[PDB]
Amino acid sequence: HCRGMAPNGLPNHIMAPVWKCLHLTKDFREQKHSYWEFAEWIPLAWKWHLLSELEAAPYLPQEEKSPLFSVQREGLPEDGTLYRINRFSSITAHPERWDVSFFTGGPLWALDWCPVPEGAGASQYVALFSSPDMNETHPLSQLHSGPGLLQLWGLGTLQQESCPGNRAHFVYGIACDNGCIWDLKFCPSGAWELPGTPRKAPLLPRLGLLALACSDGKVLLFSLPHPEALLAQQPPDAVKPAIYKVQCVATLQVGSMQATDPSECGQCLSLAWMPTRPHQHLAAGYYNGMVVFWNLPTNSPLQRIRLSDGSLKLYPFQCFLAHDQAVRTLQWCKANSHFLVSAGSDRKIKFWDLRRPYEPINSIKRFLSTELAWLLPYNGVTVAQDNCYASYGLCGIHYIDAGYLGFKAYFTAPRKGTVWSLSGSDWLGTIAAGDISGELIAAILPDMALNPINVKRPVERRFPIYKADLIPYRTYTETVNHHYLLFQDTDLGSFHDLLRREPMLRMQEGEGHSQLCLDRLQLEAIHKVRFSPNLDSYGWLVSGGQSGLVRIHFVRGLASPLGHRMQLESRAHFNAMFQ
Amino acid sequence: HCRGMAPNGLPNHIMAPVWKCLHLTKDFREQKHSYWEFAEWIPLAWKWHLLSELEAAPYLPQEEKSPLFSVQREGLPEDGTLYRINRFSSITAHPERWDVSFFTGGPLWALDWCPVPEGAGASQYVALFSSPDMNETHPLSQLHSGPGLLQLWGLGTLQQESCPGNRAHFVYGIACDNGCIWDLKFCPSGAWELPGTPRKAPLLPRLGLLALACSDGKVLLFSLPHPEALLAQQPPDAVKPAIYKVQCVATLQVGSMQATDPSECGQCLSLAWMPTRPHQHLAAGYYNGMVVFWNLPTNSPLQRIRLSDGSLKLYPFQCFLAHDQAVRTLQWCKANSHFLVSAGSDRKIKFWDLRRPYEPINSIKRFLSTELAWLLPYNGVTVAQDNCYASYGLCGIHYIDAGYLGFKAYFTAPRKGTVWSLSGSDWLGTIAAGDISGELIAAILPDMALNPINVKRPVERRFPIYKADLIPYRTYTETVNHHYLLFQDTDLGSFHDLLRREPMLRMQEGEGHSQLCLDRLQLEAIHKVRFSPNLDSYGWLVSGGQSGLVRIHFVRGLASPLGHRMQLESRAHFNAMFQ
Repeated sequence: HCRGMAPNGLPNHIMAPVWKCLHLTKDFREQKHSYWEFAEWIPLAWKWHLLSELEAAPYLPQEEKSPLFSVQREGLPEDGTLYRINRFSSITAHPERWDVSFFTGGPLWALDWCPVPEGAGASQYVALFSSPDMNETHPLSQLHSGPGLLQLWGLGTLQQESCPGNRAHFVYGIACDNGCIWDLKFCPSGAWELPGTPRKAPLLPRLGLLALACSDGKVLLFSLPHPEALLAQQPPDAVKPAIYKVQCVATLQVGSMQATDPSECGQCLSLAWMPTRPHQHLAAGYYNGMVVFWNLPTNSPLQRIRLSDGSLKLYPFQCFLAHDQAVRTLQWCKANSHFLVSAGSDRKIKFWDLRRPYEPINSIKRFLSTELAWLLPYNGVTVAQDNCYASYGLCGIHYIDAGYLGFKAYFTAPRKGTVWSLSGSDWLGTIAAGDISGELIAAILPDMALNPINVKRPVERRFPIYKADLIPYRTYTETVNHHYLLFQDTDLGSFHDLLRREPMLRMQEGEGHSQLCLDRLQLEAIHKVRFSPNLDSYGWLVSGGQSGLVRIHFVRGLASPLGHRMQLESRAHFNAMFQ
Repeated sequence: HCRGMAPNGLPNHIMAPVWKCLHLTKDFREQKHSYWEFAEWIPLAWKWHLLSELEAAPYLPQEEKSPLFSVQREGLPEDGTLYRINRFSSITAHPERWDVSFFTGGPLWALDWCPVPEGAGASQYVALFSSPDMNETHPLSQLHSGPGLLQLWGLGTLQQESCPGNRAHFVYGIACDNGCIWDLKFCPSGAWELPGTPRKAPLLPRLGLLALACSDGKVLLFSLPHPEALLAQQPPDAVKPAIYKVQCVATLQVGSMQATDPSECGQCLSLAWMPTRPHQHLAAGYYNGMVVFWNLPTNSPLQRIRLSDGSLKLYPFQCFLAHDQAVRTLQWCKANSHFLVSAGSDRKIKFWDLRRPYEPINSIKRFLSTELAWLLPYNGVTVAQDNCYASYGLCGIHYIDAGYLGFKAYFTAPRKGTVWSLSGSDWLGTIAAGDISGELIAAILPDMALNPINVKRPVERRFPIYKADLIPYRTYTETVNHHYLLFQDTDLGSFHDLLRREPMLRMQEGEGHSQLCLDRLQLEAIHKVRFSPNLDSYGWLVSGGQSGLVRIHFVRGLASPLGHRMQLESRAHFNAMFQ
């Protein structure tokens, strides 16, 4: 037991699970991540054909300039100006709070951080996809296969010595000829190597491995080069946007050798890498309700064949019909990779045992669900939710035990709108969520080893990061000609007097009372949210949505002595090992 | 300097030499080993006549069953069952700690790993000799010439997936007429080829080249076939403990054409292969104190002649009287093969320059020296010692600079008993040592380019791998009838709490306090130790001695991210080279 106030102004019993999560994650990654995997799949610079503007012009997301926006920061003077920034361009970080906003030219629909290995102190990058058009929308049952652009954005190193005056740099983009990308998952560890690694001139040092869940119904696997390694090969007369057309390492698809009929699987809707070394398997959820596994190292002539360009086509080794409808989500269990969870548009969650796929461990019928988080330390899964079937006022975010403990679902955050995304930081045991109301919240989970019904009130464990509002000033032009975005950002510096601070009141006046908006584009809506997976920057969070603006925030109040020590202790071992 | 603790629980400054040694060895082997040598000396199956069990029995070691023993492991509740296993029987690997034990039928007196090319991932073997009798002992002055058996033991492949449930398999042995064997060395590189190599029916894919220091005063040079090719040639009805009468590739002896007088050199006592490409020279130490060199490719009719069976006889090209008494050890410099070091029963370590053999580079007088190790990165030599002349309590293991740096001898490990054998791992930068006291000790050397007196307490840099004891429930039978061997192993997985864990507190009574046994067989004495020279399995170690039991260990705490990184990069390159 513990009592009194933590240095950040939360009670110690609210912080104590967070500190426990650091040790469990540090211990886990030492055991079950690795520093190198897939040595065979390093980049080749001659496969990265830089496009001219004439060739690139079809792929660029079509809005050249952001909506007008403004930022108010809690406790600071009111800015009163309106900002508006070009596509592929960024405002500068606020000098004290280091929040950044950058514009991707289209509404964001996938987002993930590159996993830099532990304490390596590297430059930090987010990959993202923003749809070509702000108001185009895609029916699930149809394969789209249009043109679209994967974007990689560099954020600097995000050390305190770097964050004041930081900017997001669009380092390069990959032209994808495979339509919308619905999910991005980097290989969790073992894909990255040092940017100055000595390699023969074509073999650019590898930044990571990125899997793309395409609306074409297939998964593309790219190994990424470091940006400066490209420019060292690239001619210096290049276009300012560094747009590339790129060959896959592999295209993953569902089928068989000589399969005559293209599969009914439809769109690929979700991904998960195997969370443990050697990360050899990838799972994807399809529209037909299947979950499909490709064995990436597979030598076998039955799964692997090489296309005339040299990319691999991989067919799966295992499929099971997990759901009666689209498999909108997957999470793979970190603590034991024989277990998996999936949630589908049939509004069942199903936990799975991959050795015995004929029945789930536990099906729990629920409201329609949009994303799952399965944090390492906890037996259950947290669900983001669509309100369309909820009891009114009881929609929101729910933590659901996998069933052995049998606690009732912990109602961590009531929301009136739908929640489009979750991310759980293993370093924090926090969960953050993006809402169509344009509000971003974070919550600290109670220690789910102990019955959550003993929690006196969940409201003490959550705080808003920001809310977007529209200020007047059913399509994008009918909106942006008549409104600007206001971002209201909280003082994340500490949580003293939290329940009386005005933004925390403002959020509570949104809960239970706020109304769905249906007479405009819902430009405020936040689609994806991601805590940093990296121990360096572990307290950084990135989010964006229907505005196509992407914002980076630092949740300074969860920067803590144990984290800072663990960063430096890990820093020393890295520099003692890799130099 | 670097501060903090590595995740294995050793300080980073203690481990930083161990990590550095991987890079230095890799750069050396890229430049100075080779993929194929002695292309003419491919094994021919018709030279391998399989003995029946009736023919083999005179060559078989006379003990059909091991001494009784038990094995104990730090942190596992004690087993205490008394094992007793037949000649050529292996116990099964411990499912998690992967230690393996098997009985050779006699006391172990020679041992080396088969050198597997970097990245090959091959089956991993030890070739060994074990004396015909547990209690018989041979006078140095005499050419014993009694028959005995060279043994080849396959250890499986030591891949992570293969280590649980592994066993050591006696794949075959060679019936040797030329006396007992005092030393075994493989051709350090370029002998191995793929077991799947297509070759004509008389040829067999070559496992290695092996040279024997016979007590008959001559050196036997064998090319080993891969076992599968023998078993494909062998009739399947034959006895699977296959014992072959093998014709030598070459027989190496001191003399000249028409030299009627048999050489006074007596027994051969130590070998060194030329450590660098093309490995053309083999050096041997002799009882009369000479060091003798054969140029194995030699065409010259003055050095090479072919016997009627087609085996070679080679006379040397150069000799010198290095010592006043038997040359107990040779070590040949890897960094520059002009230099060689030797030790002898006259208890001087002499560093030689083989261009100028009349005067050693340096002669340092010491205690009676039993084996030397010369790790690639370090200028000096580490000496194992008999205690019979030592200043009391100062016996044990010393590292001795070749003299330019001029440091005092680094007293790396005090021992009461005589260290019978020593082995460095160039990959690890660490050394291990077998004692009549029955401990196996391993120790980490500092960066010997810097003054070792800066090491304030070397006890922080060593650990006991195991101790062998006799438990009472002058000859072998009168011993085993009243005692059994207890092997107690440390938890090699990490070095946390090391200086508090009971094996160190026990070992600190082995140092200094331990009263040496002299009144029985010394049945616990460890006569040989060998780290693996192979990048695959580089953290594995083999040991054995008067018990006739081999035991194998994996020093899990020293295998590291750089080891895994390096293994995979070498695996990718090797797979790109051989297909």
